[PDB]
Formats: sequence, structure tokens, C-alpha cells
Amino acid sequence: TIKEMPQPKTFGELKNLPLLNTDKPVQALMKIADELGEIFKFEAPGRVTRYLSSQRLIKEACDESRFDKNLSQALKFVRDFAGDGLFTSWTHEKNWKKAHNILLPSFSQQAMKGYHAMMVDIAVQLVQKWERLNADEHIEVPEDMTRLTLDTIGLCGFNYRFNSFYRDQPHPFITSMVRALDEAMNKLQRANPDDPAYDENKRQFQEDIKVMNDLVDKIIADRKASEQSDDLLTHMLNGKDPETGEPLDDENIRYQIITFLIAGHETVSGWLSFALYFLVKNPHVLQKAAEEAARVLVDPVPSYKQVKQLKYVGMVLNEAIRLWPTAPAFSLYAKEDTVLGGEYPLEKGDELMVLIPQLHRDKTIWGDDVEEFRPERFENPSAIPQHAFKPFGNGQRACIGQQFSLHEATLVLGMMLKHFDFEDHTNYELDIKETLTLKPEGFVVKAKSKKIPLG
Amino acid sequence: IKEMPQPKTFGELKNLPLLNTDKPVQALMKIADELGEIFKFEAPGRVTRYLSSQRLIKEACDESRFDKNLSQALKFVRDFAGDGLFTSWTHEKNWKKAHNILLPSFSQQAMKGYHAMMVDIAVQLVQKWERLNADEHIEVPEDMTRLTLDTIGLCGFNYRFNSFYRDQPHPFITSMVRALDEAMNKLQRANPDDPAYDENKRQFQEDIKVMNDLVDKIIADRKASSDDLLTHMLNGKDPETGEPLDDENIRYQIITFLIAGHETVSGWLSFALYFLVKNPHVLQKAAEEAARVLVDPVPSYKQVKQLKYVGMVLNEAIRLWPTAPAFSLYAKEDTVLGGEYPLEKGDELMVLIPQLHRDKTIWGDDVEEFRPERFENPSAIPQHAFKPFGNGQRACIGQQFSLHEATLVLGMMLKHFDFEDHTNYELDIKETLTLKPEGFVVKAKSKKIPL
Amino acid sequence: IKEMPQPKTFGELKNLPLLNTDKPVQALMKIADELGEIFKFEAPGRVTRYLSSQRLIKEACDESRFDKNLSQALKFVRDFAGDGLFTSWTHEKNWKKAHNILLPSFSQQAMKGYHAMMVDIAVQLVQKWERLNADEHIEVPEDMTRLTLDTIGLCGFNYRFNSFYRDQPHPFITSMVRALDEAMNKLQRANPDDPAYDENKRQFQEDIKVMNDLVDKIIADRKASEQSDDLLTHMLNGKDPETGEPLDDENIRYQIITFLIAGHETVSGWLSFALYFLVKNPHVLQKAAEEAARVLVDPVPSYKQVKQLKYVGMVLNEAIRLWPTAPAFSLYAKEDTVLGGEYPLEKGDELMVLIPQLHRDKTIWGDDVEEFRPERFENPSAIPQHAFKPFGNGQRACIGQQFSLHEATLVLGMMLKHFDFEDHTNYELDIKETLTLKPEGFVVKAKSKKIPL
Amino acid sequence: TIKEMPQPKTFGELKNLPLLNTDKPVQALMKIADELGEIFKFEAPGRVTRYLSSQRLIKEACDESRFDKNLSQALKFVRDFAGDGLFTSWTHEKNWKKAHNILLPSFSQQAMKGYHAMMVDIAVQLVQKWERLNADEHIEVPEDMTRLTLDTIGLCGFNYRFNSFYRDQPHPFITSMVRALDEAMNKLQRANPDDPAYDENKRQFQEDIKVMNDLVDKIIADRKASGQSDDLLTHMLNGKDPETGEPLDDENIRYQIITFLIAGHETVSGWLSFALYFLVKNPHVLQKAAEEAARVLVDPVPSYKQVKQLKYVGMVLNEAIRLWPTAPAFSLYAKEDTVLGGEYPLEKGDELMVLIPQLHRDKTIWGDDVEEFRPERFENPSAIPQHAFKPFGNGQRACIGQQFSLHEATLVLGMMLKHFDFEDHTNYELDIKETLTLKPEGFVVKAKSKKIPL
Ligand code: FDE
Ligand code: FDE
Ligand code: FDE
Ligand code: FDE
Repeated sequence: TIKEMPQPKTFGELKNLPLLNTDKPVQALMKIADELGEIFKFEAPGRVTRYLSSQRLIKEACDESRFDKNLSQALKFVRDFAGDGLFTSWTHEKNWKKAHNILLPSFSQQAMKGYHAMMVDIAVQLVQKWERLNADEHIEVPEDMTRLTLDTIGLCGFNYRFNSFYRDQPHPFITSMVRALDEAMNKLQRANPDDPAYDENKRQFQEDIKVMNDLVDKIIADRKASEQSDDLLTHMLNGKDPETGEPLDDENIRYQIITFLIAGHETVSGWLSFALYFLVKNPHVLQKAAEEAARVLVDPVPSYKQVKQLKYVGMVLNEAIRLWPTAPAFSLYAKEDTVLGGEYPLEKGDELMVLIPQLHRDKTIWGDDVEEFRPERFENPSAIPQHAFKPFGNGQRACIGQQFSLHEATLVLGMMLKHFDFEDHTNYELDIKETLTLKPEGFVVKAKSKKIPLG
Repeated sequence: IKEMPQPKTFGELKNLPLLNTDKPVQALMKIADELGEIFKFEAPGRVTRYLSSQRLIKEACDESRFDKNLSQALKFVRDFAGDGLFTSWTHEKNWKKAHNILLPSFSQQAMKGYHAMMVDIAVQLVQKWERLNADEHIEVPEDMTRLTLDTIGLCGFNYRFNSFYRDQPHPFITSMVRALDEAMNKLQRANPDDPAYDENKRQFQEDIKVMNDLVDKIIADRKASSDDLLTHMLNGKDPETGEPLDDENIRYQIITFLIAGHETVSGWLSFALYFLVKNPHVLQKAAEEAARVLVDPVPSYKQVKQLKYVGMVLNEAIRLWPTAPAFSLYAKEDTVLGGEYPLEKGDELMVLIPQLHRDKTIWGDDVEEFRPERFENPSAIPQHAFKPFGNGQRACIGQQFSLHEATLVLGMMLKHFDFEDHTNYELDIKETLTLKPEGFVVKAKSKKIPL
Repeated sequence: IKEMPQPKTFGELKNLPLLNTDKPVQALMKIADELGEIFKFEAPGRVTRYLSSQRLIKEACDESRFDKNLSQALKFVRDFAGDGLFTSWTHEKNWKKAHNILLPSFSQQAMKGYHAMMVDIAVQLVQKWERLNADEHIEVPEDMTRLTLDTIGLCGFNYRFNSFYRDQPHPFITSMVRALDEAMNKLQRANPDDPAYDENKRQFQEDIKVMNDLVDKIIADRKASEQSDDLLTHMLNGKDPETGEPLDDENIRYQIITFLIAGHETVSGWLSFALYFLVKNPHVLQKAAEEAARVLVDPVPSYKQVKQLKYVGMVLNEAIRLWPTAPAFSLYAKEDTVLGGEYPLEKGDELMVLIPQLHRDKTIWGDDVEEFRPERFENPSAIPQHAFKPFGNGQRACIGQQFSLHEATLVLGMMLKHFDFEDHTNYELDIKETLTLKPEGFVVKAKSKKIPL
Repeated sequence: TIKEMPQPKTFGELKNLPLLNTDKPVQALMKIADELGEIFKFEAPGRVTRYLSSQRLIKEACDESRFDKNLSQALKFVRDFAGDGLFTSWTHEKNWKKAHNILLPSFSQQAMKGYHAMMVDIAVQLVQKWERLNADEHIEVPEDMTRLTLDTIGLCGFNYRFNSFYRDQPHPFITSMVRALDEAMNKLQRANPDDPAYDENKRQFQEDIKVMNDLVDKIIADRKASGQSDDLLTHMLNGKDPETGEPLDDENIRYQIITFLIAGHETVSGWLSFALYFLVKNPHVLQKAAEEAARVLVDPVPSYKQVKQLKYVGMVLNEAIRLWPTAPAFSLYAKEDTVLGGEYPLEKGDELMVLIPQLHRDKTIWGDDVEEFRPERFENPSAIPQHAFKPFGNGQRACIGQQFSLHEATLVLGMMLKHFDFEDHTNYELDIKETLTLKPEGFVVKAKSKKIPL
């Protein structure tokens, strides 16, 4: 039963790297999975990793005693500006435990009720923008969602106002970040790491990290003086670690600011953009979700309890994140020598990559309609098998903002369904842009206001 | 000293799932385009390297470093072709023995003797088309298999297959086609002892008995009551040993010449005729030369040699779709290929002829265009760039025979008929181990020229 | 072994002041005449070496040691041509990808399909000149851009620019010349980030949006129904034989820009120069009109007839020899090497082939390099390798080389069949430089030979 | 992340220099590198340099367009008697290119075939010395390796016989040379170089230069009264500069003799002593290497082709030089302003130090057994990353005698294995002497003759 592993086409000494010379490597890795099956080895000069696609092996890989979160080659490149932050640190690094234990209070159900007022602030700015568009104008979905998601993490997390809705081009922070993340991804597919074309890029990459830092330094200075708040930033500057009694390193706080601004708005914006794309393509689920939102949101502004009662909006959001997980992959390594699936041996340190979009299209778990957008699959949250739905990672290195994300998207998805009717006037054909995360590109809509007031 | 590209592997099956199609040669071409001039191809128990460039092929065609290898494909046809000229190792007792006995039959001097018999078959083909009614059409590769099988029969063994007296194919042809398909299907077969293939084994033996049944028929018909290729098989003595051929090898040599001596020629004329009806200016230029040179009721031996543009058409056809699409080599001694690839003694190479003939560095960016005028001066062409007939001492013994036949027949077709591609035929290339267009059909308007 | 010559230096600005003219290529041609076959040219951050002799150019055209480079000029054009065929590095994914799918659009078989569309544009030019009143004259480079732009539009994208229905140039060409001239003027700027160039940056971006508003017009008019078999079909539907994929939406956008520009701008300059040499060299003009009268026996010329205008092509070859409308191409050193056995080069060092200077090497062409003698091109086989390089070199040579010559012959053939041309002004040749070359203010008068169409 | 650079404890106006107030600085900087990571700045009165330890940054520093070889304060002190010779000259100095192009012919694998005969001479003297020991005696490894490596460079390079095996104390040349090298290192720590404490050392340094020059005069004169030869010394006197036609300065020619006598024997003996240390400590690799040696060395004297065929022998030598690179460091500076690792900016001219033993101890490259001597690391030589194994420097200023050194070390180590079994009768505990190179100190073994004739 110990069998050898499939492997895609190899190009001499470059091994499989030429296959990653595309603008959409994750959809390219998905296509490789369909041709090679549940698992295949991917070799590049110096690196070797195995890609997992079935719950059968992914449930086995998620045993935290045998496998631990690995920094994929992608995360090492994101680490050049996020450093030893919660996302790009090793589990055994002193700043992971230290930072994890200090910042977890900020995402407790106790913390969420304080954030709700501020999330409604930005949510009203987006509705107010859409109510003030003229009849001929349209809406750029991912651009207005990035306005909303970035402004939200700034106000709830750091009491800093990017004021993105007063900008008609993207915010200067997001442009440098987007280019830095695109650089991170292109460094993966990069053959010569000194070729004449790639010398300028480190000039631009250096310029783009400085712009991002000139902002976090602006956040720290804007706090130093201008006060009274118990934010995520308050725990960062003042929180001591219960296990060691220490506050965060000065260098770590700046690395943490970068982490939460990036990881805390980039993937949520894709989620909302994908979620809204699926609704506009399935008008029965859209009308059913629009009448739940009409039912629960009876005040001019939504309350915290009302958001938790949008069960169908939550099922819509989950079915969206099932098909296109905006954080599309996470990695593990082999703590010790072991056999995976009783067929594949691993030496200690071997790297595994979870393909969340491939896992979420496993026929063995989801059935025949895996490519259909059926929010009705999430009426049985308990009936869903173990390790079959993992858009938020696994285990102790899972996404800390999972409840924060769900609350923000539901609130915002709720008010849009309550306040607008949406037309797919272009018959948008889905084109999924890939930085390291996923979002629909050039997706546009028109929104007829139902002229329901705010406050 | 570079590492070699390799297509997707499927664990213990390696690359074998990739050639699990009915058309393996065209699949290796699509892999050559993705992986380049050379790639490794592993199947359980076998490993071979496929070459695509003149640069590397010119080194593989070096007779001191590489020798003819029996690819896995030829090892399977050896179940009925045995140690005949095609399926023998060069060092086998029967190779040079048969080679030395049979080569006299392909001199430009036996060829003149064959011409009368080629015209016989060639006139039967014209007459079949001239007797078609107005709505009828021609199944091209089927009528070509009629002609070439009859021709190697009459010239080689003084035996009449009478293929034009048959509406269905000839029973020998049916068994030969099934055996060649089995040989090709065995290459891609995962578990070969599975019950799915049990009928195939009993049919494969039934088809060998049929081919041998006709070989008994051919030999007895000669014991009954010439100086042809069969006279030499029975009567020739090898100058090196003074002994004639074993009766077991004789049967294998007849099988070889009946197969290799009509299957590739039938595909060739069908491809040549395909490109002509697809390129009407080349067709008028060729039909004008046949009108010019062929002034008698039947063409003479000298006149065929004067069909120079017709010969260029045939050469340009066989460049694009060489009907024997590959030949195999092994290493013989440890060597380095092209200065980057080390090879151990015995390692196997396969020449992908359709790919070599598509080398833009040799033929230009119009490699897929049908321009017979590239062969206005064949001596200008690099060596080892055009290999439709193999290489070296194991090259095709009958290429002067084929070219003479293909010219003779193509010349008379262009002289006596106008050809309409009345169906807008879309090229579909069927693979046994050889290549042919499959459903290729046309209509033929007779020029009402007597014979 | 020999130090390399360099012209006068100006402090920290190095040689940059020397090209602060409207005609930088003609200024470099002059520097080459004093400094010889190769000289080094320094700018504040960059260094380049200019080659002028066939002796050194044959080595630069050696692809094992040198590959195509993006000069500072092309790096600036890459700001609106992007990843297109012209401004891509050969080691970029999109080059080989776009080359393999678009190369078929220029195979001889396609020329026969384009030929009908090419004739459409040319007939419009003939009848435009036939409808001029007696006192009026002809602006040569102005009507030639009308023709080549409309031709690449019809042959490439099935899009009608309708330039002959236009006042002054089309908005694309009007916007493109500013974008190309901005690119040329950025080469003289000591410090670009200076505030004085904000009007220039604003105007440069405003012109980029205009050109894209037209590629978007072309794409939208196509996917609104679509069985054409043109170059744009291959951009949208063809898949790359090596990778199995088709082109990016982003890249198809970059190639449309690429082909509209380089595919009419150098052709228009070519034809204007040929007509200059014809009206200035009345012996060659009569021989060219006597052949055109001979071969063009039909109301419209056929593909077969244009391929037989041998002397007309020889004029075109001698025109582009003297004034290659794309005046230079750039190369860099794959790895450390010695050029000419005399000058060592580090890996990546930049070379520039000065094409008008290469074509004036008296050691190759003889002592009459300035004479317009079409008969050097009678048996092209005598021409030494790498002495006549108007279309670039190697795998990065001009892709539309056959497309252009055929278009140029067809139009030049018909003008000569239908007209005698008077150089009524004694035009003194003035070479305007965008990044390409064209004669500026060339005018002629044309008396119709009154032959119908 | 455009970071600030770590730096060990500072001591006011002495900066970080007090931390290098040891007789073994490289192992002390190794101790700091392990504590501070891939890079740290090191300040002394007037000097500052940044030390690199990871292949990640060393891959960037070995880029010849961005960084060029620098003469560290250590090499500037060796310049006091080696001058403008190949080792202590700047790349942009006129003599470097000149002397480099004329002497590079002397290290051609065709020139190697000429040396094989002469290298065998000295190597035979080593075996015969050990075959003539009485039973109780033992072998002092680094003294006999230096006896051999010096004899090899003298006979092969200059046709001069030190006859180091016909003496039982070190050669008069070697003692002053070693004192000159120790002096150069010790100047790197002086809180004030004009204190009277150093006055004897300043006279000894001049005394040691005069003796080395007194021998350099003997090697040129003994050739004056001969021809002939076509050795390394012939190329120095007669070789013309290919670009300018000038021969070497007779004041440069002397510096070049000094250079090759030092660099061409000092690191080779340290290598052989280390290689022999690891064999005698890893007894099964010793048996695997002796079997290969018995198999390949079938004649009384070894041939050139046979040395190239001692494939495992080369693997042992390589793992030796990986663990303890006998030239432990080389220095670089910043041609132009650039950013190192995308985190550390550098001004033009700022200096870097590549710490070879730490580079050869990177877990990212060699795995989790980086401290174990597994010669099987060097079987697929292409499987080693680039700029991961740099015992011979980098680029155009890499060690010119690389193929020369390996041919000696392989040849001599081959004959030792063929003719002797080695007993580590003391369980020697490794103590690393540091001049400017590395050698094991007091390393001793006893050798039983395998009684194979010569
Ligand atoms: C704020 C925020 C928000 C959010 C959201 C989200 C969404 C929508 C999606 C997601 C996801 C995710 N995440 Fe998320 N998020 C966040 C966050 C985070 C953090 C901090 C992290 C890391 C943690 C630790 O490790 O400690 C994550 C995390 C995460 C993950 C995992 C990673 C790995 O590699 O393992 C995933 C898959 N996230 N996410
Ligand atoms: C009778 C006849 C006819 C013919 C034809 C032909 C055509 C059309 C084409 C061809 C081909 C060929 N061939 Fe050919 N053919 C023949 C034959 C033959 C023989 C017998 C052989 C074998 C030779 C030897 O080896 O000896 C051949 C052979 C041949 C070849 C080779 C193969 C290998 O394996 O190497 C080729 C490629 N073929 N071919
Ligand atoms: C369409 C068209 C038309 C044309 C024309 C022309 C004329 C008249 C002239 C010319 C030219 C040229 N081109 Fe030219 N053309 C074109 C195009 C093109 C393209 C696409 C290109 C790119 C190629 C590559 O590969 O890169 C070119 C290209 C070209 C060139 C090259 C550039 C470099 O830098 O190398 C040259 C020199 N063209 N050209
Ligand atoms: C004879 C000889 C021998 C030898 C050996 C040796 C061994 C065993 C080791 C070694 C090493 C070395 N080297 Fe050595 N070696 C030599 C040498 C030399 C010289 C001359 C030099 C300098 C070069 C140039 O730079 O030019 C060296 C060099 C050398 C080096 C470098 C230094 C720097 O700064 O970079 C090193 C690291 N080496 N090595």
C-alpha cells in the first residue's frame, strides 16, 4: 500500500517551477489537482511540497500532534514587511505565543459588541455613497468593498481613519500593499533572481515597504498623543503576556500593525465581492436573502443582536467562502517521520499545502452539486463532517478574526440587501485576480435604491 | 550537462497514462511542443528519450555511437514479423544474411523490371474510378490500400490479391490491421493479464493464423510453377556463409514485405492526395507536369523519372506526415549527447520524425505550409534534417521502390481525372503503428482520356 | 587594448547635453562620423556604446553572446506599450507566448487575405488625389499615415479608422505622436521628478487614456459578433502550442497598441522617403513608373502582380537603407565578452546599433554611400551578412517585415501607375524625429494619368 | 522591514574591540554570530565592518557587480611584507590584473600534470619518514604537514629545496613567517600601537621581514646560476603583461614569491591536519577511504590519472574544509550605495566580512546534522547550492591554487591511507590554533606501517 506520488511536468533543472509562471497560480494548481488527483508532489530548485485536495488526507494532515503550521515559500516573502507578526511567525517563536495571548481578548464575543458601533459607521458611509450615485453610474464592487474593509480595520483596530470613501482612487496604503503582495507572489514564479528585468523591482519593493511603514508610524504617533481607548492597539502597546509578563517588542508592534491591516481587510473584501457575485447570479437565493434582511433589520441602523439573526445571510456567506476561499491555501510540515494515508511516507520536516478550493469541491463530502451555489447546504452546521470546511485554517494557528469577519460581512451584506436592488447589467464573466488572496476583478453592478432611510 | 524534461508522472505508472489514447504519435508531438527538443518517457520497466531537433538527431544518426534498437512497439509486432528485416537487431544472425540476400531486388535495375507490373495495378485503379457513376465518390485510403497491397503482391511474389475484385477489404488486410492495432494497444496497457483483454489475445492469434494461412498459400503457389524477391528468398545463398534462408525466417520475410511494403506507401499517396486537393495551385502545377510528360497510353520508366514536380509533391507530403513516424536507437557505448545529456550503454532514444521535420531552424517559419518547391534542390538541404526513410545501414531498403510507385500512380491520377474535395474533408489521422488519413473521400471527374 | 572614444563631457551631466536637440539620432550620426566605429556615451545613471560598422555589428548580432535589450527609449514606450511584442524582454513569458500565436497571422497565406483589404485603403488614396483641384498640392507624410493606419486597422482588427474622411490626423495618431515625442524628450531631462514636468506628466497620461479608449472600442466591437480570421482572432482565441494557454486580457490590450503604432508609423515614414527619392531622382522615377505601367494591367492589382514589381521593391530597399524609419535597436551582453577583440564588455553592458550609420559603411557598400542607387539590390545575394539590417535581428527581428513590404509595394506601385509627381517646392529634406523618422513638410503636386480604377 | 543591525556589547571609545581581545577571534566571532544571527556590525577605533554568516546574505555579497574584495585591517597589516602581491592587492591596482593574467597559466590542469612528479617526491619523503620511526614514537601531524606543504610549494613553484624533512625543528623561514602572521593578527587588538609594550614586537617584526627577504634573495639567485625550468618562477621573470607588455616589477616579483610561499603551504597543511583529524575520529570513514585507496593506488608510485580517481578521498577532504575552512574569512566593500537583504542599507565603501565557518554551518542548506562529518554530502557535487560552499573565496579573486591544493591534499592523503593504519592513542581533544589561518594544535597520532613497499 506504500505508493509513490504523482508529479506534474518537469523542466529539467527548474523542476516544476515553470508551471507557476502565471498570473493565477492557485487556479493553475487546482487544474493540476484535477489531472493528478488528491495529492501530488511539486518540486522547485531547493523546495519540495505536496499539495492536498481530499478531506481524507486533509483531515489526517490537520492532526496538530503530527503536523504544524509551515511558512510556505509565499509567507517567507510576505514576512519581509510583516516580519514576526501573528501571521508569518513560526508557532515556536517567542513572539507568537506572546502576541497570541496578548491580542486574543480583542476578538472575544465581549470585544465584538464594542466594535459593532464602529462597523456600522463605515457601513453607513458605503450605503450613503451608493444612495448618492446618479442613475447612469455603476458600482465597482471590489473597490468599494476594499474602501469599506480597510476603513473598518483602521477604526475598530487602531482608531485611525483612512477616510477611503473621500478618495476616488484607491488609498495610497493599499496600492503599495497590493504591489508588495503581487511582488511576493511573482518572486515565487521567478527563475533568475538577479536577471536584468528584476533589479528595478527591488527599488519599487523597497519604496512600497517604506510607504506602508510611514503609515504605521503615523498610527503610533497619532496615538502617542491624541486618547482613552481599549483597542486592539491598546493591548498591543500595553498588554503584558500572562505566561511571561512582558509587553511586545517595539519592532513586533510595527510588524503587528502591518499584519492586521493587511490580513484583516484584504480577505474580507474578496469574501464580500465573491458573496455578492454569487447572489447576483442566483436570483432566488438573492430574493430569499433580501427578504430575511428585510425581516430582521427593522431599525434605521442594525443592532448587534439583529446581525446574529441573519441565519440565511450567514449561510450565503459560508457558501461563498466555500467555493472561493479568499485565503486559498495554508501549509503544514511533518513534525516527525510518519505515513500519510497509510500509503505516503514523510520524513521529518516535509511540507504540505492544503488546497482549500480543492478540498471544498470534494465529491466524497459535498456530493454532486459541488460547483452549484446552494446556501442550503449550511442549514446543518453539525452535519458537516470534520475537517471538510477549512477556510479559516486549522487548529491553534487558525484565523483569529473569524468571528470578526463573519460579523462584519453579515452586517454589511445585510444592509446592502435591505437598502438596494442589484442588476448584473454587464453579464459579468467571473475573472478571479490573484495577489496571494483572491477577489473578483473588474466586477461591476448597478444598484437601485429601495429608498429605505438610515441614521 | 543538463537535466532532461519529463511530462506528468502518475506514480508507479510513470508517463504511461499519458499515451493512453488511440493516437500515440500525435500525442508525443503535443508533448514535444510543451517540453522541447528532448524529453524522458518512463513506463514501468522501460525508459526512452524522445528527440525532436536536427541538432540532436544528427548526433543520434552517428553510426559509430548509436545502433538500431527495437522499441517496445517493434518488439510486439515481432510476434508475427519475427526476425525479418524490419524487426531484427543489426547483430542478429538473420539480419545481414537476409539483407545480403534481398538487396539485389531493390537496385535501379530490378526496378525497371517492376515497372510493367506497377502499370498493371495502376491501370486497374484508373479503370475503377473511370467506371464510377456520377454521384459516386472515392474512399481514398481504401483504394490506395487496394493498389499498394496488390503491387507488392505482384512484383514481390507474382501473386494476385485482386483487391479491385473485392468491395470489402481483403481478409489478410483485416487481420494485419487488427494485429498492428493490438501491437500499438499493448504499449499503453496497464495490467495486461486482466480479463478485459482475454478476447484480444484469442483474436490476436486468430489474426496471425490468417496471415500465416496466406503465406502458406503464397509459397505453395510458387512451388507449383521467375526472378523476383521471392525467388531470392528461396534460392539466394548468403555470400558470407554460403547457406540459404531458414524456412521459418522466409515466412517472416514475406510477412514483413507484405506489411512494410504497402502500408506506408498507401498512407503516403493518401497524404499527397490530401494536400493536393487542399492546395489547388500546387495541384494545377502538378497536373500540368503529368499532362506534359505522360504522352503515351501507359507511362514508361523514363517518363516517371521526369515527373520532377510530382516527386517534389511526394517529398513534401512525406515530410509533413511521414507514414512510418519513428525509429529507435540505443547507445552501444557510454556517450554524451549534444554536450549536455549523458547516456549509458544501452539507453534508448526515439526519433520523432514528424517533429524533426517541423524544426523552424531548418525549414523556416512556414514549416506547416505545403510548399513542394523547398525540394527544388535537395542537395542544399542539411544532412539528417529529412529522415522519412530511417538512417544508415538500417534505413528503408525499398525507398527507391516506393518513390517510383508513388510517382507513377500519382502521375496517372493527375493526368486522367479532376479531383473535387466535395465533402470539405477535415484531416483525421488514424494510427495503427503507421499513419493514415481515415475518412478521406473525394469525387473524380474523368478527363475522358483513353488508356 | 584600445580605450573607447567618448565625445565632449559636461561635468556631472556626462554627455547628456550633446543630444539636447530635436534630432538626436542625426546628432549621433554626426558623433559617429568624428569618433568612428564605436564610442561610449555616458549619461548620469546610464552608459551605452554605439556601433556603426558592419565589423562590430556582426558580433552584436551573435545571439549566443548578445540578446535584445530595452534601450531607455523603449523602457519609456513600455509605459504605454506594456508587455507587447516590441517592448518585452525575450526572457519574459509573454514574448514567446505572443510570438507563437501571432506569427501565423503573417504567414504568406494570410497576405493573400489581407491583400483585398490593403487594396481598399489604397483605392481611397488614389481617388483622394484624383479629386484634388488643380492649384492644390499633396502633403506626403500626412496622406501616408492616413493609408498605413487605416491598413493596419482593416487588416488587423476589421476596424475602419476612416482617416481619409478626416480634417487633420485621427485622435489616436494625434495622441500617439505626443506620447512618442514625450518619450523622446524624457531622454534629455537631467532630473525628471522636477516640478516643471507636471504639465508633461499630466499630458502624457491623458494621451495614454485616449489610445486605450480606442483599443477598448476595437475589443467591444469584435466580441459583439464573430467569425473573422484576422490577427485579433488569434489574440483572443488562439492557444500557445508550448503552454496551451491564450493571452491575458491585459496583454491583448498591450498588443493592440503595439501593432497600431509600430505597424503604421515606420511604414508611413518608409513610403514618404521613397517618394522623396523618386521626385529627387528623376531617372529612377521613370523606370519605376514604366514597370508599374507594365505590370498593373488590371483595374486593381492582384497579389501575384505586386509580388512581381521587382524594381519598385528595390527602390523601397534603397530608401529604407538610407533612412531606416526605425533608426536603431539595442542589444546587451548575455555574459562577459570582448567586442571586436579590442573592447572588453561585462555581462549586461548595453550596445546600440546605429542603423543609418551601418548602412553608410563605405567598406561594404562602396564609396557612393549617399547615392540613391536602387541597383545595389538587383541580386541581393551579394549583400554581406549583417550589412543591411533595417528590420532588426534574429528572433527579435521585425515580425511584420513581409507585411510591410507588400503593403509598401502595392501603394507605391499604384501611385506610379496613376501619376506623375512634381517636386514643385524643391523640398529640402528635413527629418523630423519622433522616436521614428519621417520627412517633415514634404509636399508634391500630382498630375493624374487619368487611368480608371 | 528595513532594519537596524545588531551589534555586540560596546566599550566606549574602544567600541567592540575588547570582545576580540582573545588569541582565537574567529571562534569568538563564530560565538557572536550564533548569538546575534546572520549579520552584526563590529566597531574598533577607526574601523567598522559587518560580519555575514548566512548563505542568504552571502549570496548577495558574492555578486561581483555590487561588491568587490576589500583588504581588511588584517590584510593591510600583511601588506607590510607582502605588498602588492596577488593576495594583498586591490583589484583595481595596476599589478593585480597584470600578475593575475601572467600567473594563471601556472595553474592549468596541463601544468598540474607537470607538478605530479614533484609533488610525489615530497610525498614519498613523508611516508619514508613515518616508515623509519621506531615503535614508541608518534607523529606530530601539523608540523609534518607543514614540512610537506612547504616543501611542495618550494620545489613545484621555485625549484628550491627547503629540505624541511632534513631538520627536526621548524625551518628558519617558517618560524619568522609564523611570527609575522601572528603579529598581524595581534595588531588588530592593540588599544594603542605605540605603547612600549610593543617595541620588541616591532623590532621582531622587522627582524622577521629581513629573514624572509634573506631567503627570497636565495631563491632568485639560485635560479640566476641555472636556467633550466618552466616553473612558476619562470613566468614571474619572463612573462609579459598581455595588455601592456611590461614584465613584473622586480619589487613586485619579490612580493609574489613571499605570497606563494605563505598562501601555498599554510592553508594546505591546516587542511591535511584537519582531514587527518576527522578520519582518526570517525573510524569507519577511515576504513572506507583506505579501501578506496588500496583499490586505486595499485603501483609503488601514484599516477596523475589515479589521483583524479580517488573520488571518496576528495569527499573526505571537502567535508574537512567545510567544517574548518583553513582560510576562515574574506572581506568585501560596497562599490556603490545598495541595500543588503532588503533590510540593511550600505554607503559606498562600507566593508563586509564573510565568516566562512558559519556559512558552512547553515541549517537551511546542510540540514540538521551540520556538525557531523558525513563525507557523503559531496557525492552529487551539483546538489550543493551556489555560494553555500566557499572555502576558496569568490569570483575573480578566488583562490588561484584551488585545483593545485586539492591535487596535493588528495595525493598525500592517498599515500597515508595506503601505507598506514592510524591509531589516535591520545583521544585527542581538538584545539584550534589561529594565526591568520586555522590549524589543529598539538594534534598527534601513532602510525602502524601496513608494510607496503615503494
Ligand atoms: C483580522 C483578520 C481578519 C481575518 C479574516 C479572514 C478571512 C475572510 C479568511 C481568512 C483566513 C485565514 N486566516 Fe484570517 N483574518 C484575520 C486575521 C488573521 C490572523 C492574525 C491570522 C494568523 C493567526 C495566527 O496564526 O496566530 C490569520 C490566519 C488565517 C488562516 C491560516 C493561515 C495559515 O497559513 O495557517 C486562513 C486560512 N488570520 N481570514
Ligand atoms: C518494401 C518496402 C517499402 C517500404 C516503404 C517505406 C515508406 C513509404 C516509408 C518507409 C519507411 C521506413 N522503412 Fe521502409 N519500405 C519497405 C521496406 C523496408 C524494410 C524491409 C525495412 C527494414 C530495413 C532493414 O532494417 O534492413 C524498412 C525500414 C524502414 C524504416 C526504419 C525503421 C526503423 O525501425 O529504423 C523507416 C522509417 N523498410 N518505408
Ligand atoms: C506590424 C509591423 C509593421 C512593421 C514594420 C517595420 C518597418 C517598416 C521597419 C520596422 C522595423 C523594426 N521592427 Fe517592425 N513592424 C511591425 C511590427 C513589429 C513588431 C510586433 C515587432 C516586435 C518584434 C519582436 O519580436 O520584438 C517589430 C520589431 C522591429 C524591429 C526590432 C526592434 C528591436 O529593438 O530589436 C525593427 C528594427 N516590428 N518594422
Ligand atoms: C598557492 C595557493 C594554494 C592555496 C590554497 C588555499 C586553501 C586550501 C584554502 C584557500 C583559500 C583562499 N585563498 Fe588560496 N591558495 C593559494 C593561493 C592564493 C593566491 C595567490 C590568492 C590570491 C588570489 C588573488 O586574489 O589574485 C589566494 C586567495 C584565497 C582566498 C581569498 C582571500 C580573499 O580575500 O578573498 C581564500 C578564502 N590563494 N587557499
